[PDB]
Amino acid sequence: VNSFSGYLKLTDNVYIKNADIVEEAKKVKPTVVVNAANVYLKHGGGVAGALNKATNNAMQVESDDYIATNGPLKVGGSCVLSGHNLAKHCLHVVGPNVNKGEDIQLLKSAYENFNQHEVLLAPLLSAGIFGADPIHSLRVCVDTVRTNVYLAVFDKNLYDKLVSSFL
Ligand SMILES: O=C(O)C[C@@H](NC(=O)c1ncnc2[nH]ccc12)c1cccc(O)c1
Repeated sequence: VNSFSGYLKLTDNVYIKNADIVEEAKKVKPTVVVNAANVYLKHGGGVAGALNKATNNAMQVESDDYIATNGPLKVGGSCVLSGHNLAKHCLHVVGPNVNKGEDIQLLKSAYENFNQHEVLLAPLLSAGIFGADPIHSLRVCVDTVRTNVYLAVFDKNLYDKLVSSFL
């Protein structure tokens, strides 16, 4: 038993809610919150900008040190950093950004990172301003992640569309 509330069960291990991931994190304090990162960990907008703002820019400061030491992530890759005031850890996952011309085929690899964590609070990868088809991303999530994932979808109209179209 865990502390998430009001989530809709989709499969054996995936739950979904129309909510702000920052507020779900402030409430639950999950072991792992997933950020929809880019390879440079430059947290400008979307999930990343929102999470980073909620940490008072501490996420960005930590991320800049990570990049200075390790160099950029790979598209499809991830790193574990602090969750600051939002969670124990933040799993920064790079899904392909279609608006950058990146390969949507790498979405499955991005979701595979979730399998290294027993429970996660996460956004839908490559959705929103990342420019991919969100229905497709939800399909990839359910067909790839085997650990327990709680998805927080910000846009209400998107949430309603995803639920009503889910197979
Ligand atoms: O509309 C959606 O769910 C898709 C969208 N989500 C959010 O921007 C978002 N999700 C949950 N909590 C949030 N709090 C503040 C913003 C926010 C998104 C954007 C970029 C990358 C990505 O993978 C997903």
